[PDB]
This record gives sequence, C-alpha cells and structure tokens, in this order.
Amino acid sequence: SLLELGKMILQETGKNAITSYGSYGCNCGWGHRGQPKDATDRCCFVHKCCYKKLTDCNHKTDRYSYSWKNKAIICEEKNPCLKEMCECDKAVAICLRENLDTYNKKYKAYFKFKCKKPETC
Repeated sequence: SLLELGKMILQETGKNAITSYGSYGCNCGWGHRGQPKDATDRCCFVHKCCYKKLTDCNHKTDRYSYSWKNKAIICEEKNPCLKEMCECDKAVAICLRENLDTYNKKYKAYFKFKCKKPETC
C-alpha cells in the first residue's frame, strides 16, 4: 500500500513521499502522466509501468510485509501479487535515492505545468 511505499521512501531518500514526490514532474505526482522531466521523474515512470500491470491486487490500499533490515529493503511477502507490489515499491525507493543528486524543487509543484506526450512502458 501507499503506507509501505511512503515508509520505504523515507528510509532510502530521507524525504516525505507526499510533499517531495506527490506532485513532482510528469510521473511522480499522483495521476501524473507524461515524458519524464529528469532522472527522478523517470524512476516514477518505471514504477507506474511496474505496478499498473498487476491485476490481482491494489497498489494503493493492499498492505504487504517487508523489513528495513541492515539498512536495506527486504520484501518478505507470500502473496505473489503483493510480493510484486513490494518489489515495484522497493525499486522506486532505491531509484529515487540514487538520483537525489539531480532532484530539482522546480518540478516539486508541477501539477499545473504542461507535459509532453508519454512514451511507452
């Protein structure tokens, strides 16, 4: 669920998921689609491609089990659909952290800013 995703994002990036990524660029923001503005935004495109293909559970509301152990995310989920959700979320947390060096606050509030047509997953 968004609860596990939010916690993973804090653990890896040190940031608040809602305020720092909830409206960022053309892909991180919620409901946002379009060509990525930068590497951070590309992480979010990959993330949505990852979870939107899962048909058997809900990315937003279904909780799964994971641990922050030895300073790393481990997906410890039995349900195959929920394990794939966890792996999608783990991947975006890592990706956002690895691209913190180009995180740009100009994209932070981008809901009303125009985006190019999205590319294919």
